Amino acid sequence: GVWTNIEDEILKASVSKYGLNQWARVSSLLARKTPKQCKARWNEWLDPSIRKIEWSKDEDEKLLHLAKLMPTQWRTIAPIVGRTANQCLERYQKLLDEAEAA
Repeated sequence: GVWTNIEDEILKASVSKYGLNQWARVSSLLARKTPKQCKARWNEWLDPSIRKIEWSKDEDEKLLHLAKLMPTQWRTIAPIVGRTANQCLERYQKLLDEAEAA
C-alpha cells in the first residue's frame, strides 16, 4: 500500500540502526510493510543519493539519447542519469505518452 510520512521516518531511523541488507529486522519495526517493500522504498525514495527535484530537460535529453542508443538494457542508462532504472523507465514512458498525444 501507500507510504506515509510516518512510515518513512521509522524506515530511515531503522535503516540507520540495522543498515542495508537487513530488511526483515527493518520490516519488524513496521506494521504492514514487507521486507522487500522496505528495500524498494529506500531504493526508490529514502536513499539520499536519489534526486528529489523534478526532472530537468537536460536529464530528459540524456534519457532520450541513451534509450535510443541502448534499448537492450535499462539498468544501463541509470549509472549515467542520476536516477534509478525504474524511474528512468517510467519517465521515458511519460515522454513517449506526451509525444503520442501530440
